[PDB]
Amino acid sequence: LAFLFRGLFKNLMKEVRMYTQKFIDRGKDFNLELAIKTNIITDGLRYSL
DNA sequence: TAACCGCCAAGGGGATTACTCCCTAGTCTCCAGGCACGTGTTTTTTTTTTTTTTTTTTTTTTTTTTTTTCCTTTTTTTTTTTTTTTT
Repeated sequence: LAFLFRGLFKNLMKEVRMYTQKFIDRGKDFNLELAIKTNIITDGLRYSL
């Protein structure tokens, strides 16, 4: 479960980086609650279990 | 201290004259090795076919039967409608 947490945390950081990179090039700010997709870790753990 | 010079003495052999003789210069005449020409048979090069190991590819993995579980996409870009602001 630690290894799955590593993989899902890396995927979550990649998605957060993608979101803030596509919302940083226009000069505007971003929302931290809208930045994190909460379904990724829960969906991955549910599928792998 | 003996080179050098002067003086004297002795002898040895190269120069000279003559006689001889014998070996080569010259001239035919026969014939045979020396040389010009042709070429070879080994030597190197090139192909040719095989050999031998390595590497890669491909195919395979006893049969029958009965229950669940999860999934049978998903984000990402483009479009299209809606709403708000301005003159």
